[PDB]
Amino acid sequence: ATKAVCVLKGDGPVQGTIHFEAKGDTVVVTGSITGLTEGDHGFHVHQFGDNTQGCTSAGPHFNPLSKKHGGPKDEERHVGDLGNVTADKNGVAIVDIVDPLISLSGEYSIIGRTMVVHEKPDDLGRGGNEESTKTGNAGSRLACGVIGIAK
Ligand SMILES: [Cu+2]
Ligand SMILES: [Zn+2]
Repeated sequence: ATKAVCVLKGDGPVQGTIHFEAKGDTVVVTGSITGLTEGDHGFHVHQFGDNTQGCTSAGPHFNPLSKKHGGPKDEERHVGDLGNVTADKNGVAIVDIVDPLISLSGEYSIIGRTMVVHEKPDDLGRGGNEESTKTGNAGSRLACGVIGIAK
């Protein structure tokens, strides 16, 4: 697969559409999310494409190399760690990310896994407490969707 898509839904007002495209040894992530409180919100690939219990059944951040949490620019990060998206005063975040660790094929493939947007900012592992090194202190899961093959 060279293209993928994900539709984010939740039990509140947050919704969004995320697009993925392979380019060289990277994935280009674009799209938008609406219905958010103003400011930064944690954004990650989670391990399982399982929506039987809402966002809870997606499991933890996708982590096939068994590392601690970080930001996307850090060497020590989970494969799924894509940092923060930023919402404007109208509650809209535009997504614009290029990432070298996620993939659409092979061992680090995110096809069939879950994208999640969170309640609070991701502190990129620099919060100075233990939770920072697991989830970035991003808090509850507001919306999610399974990542699918696109035309
Ligand atoms: Cu997450
Ligand atoms: Zn993480």
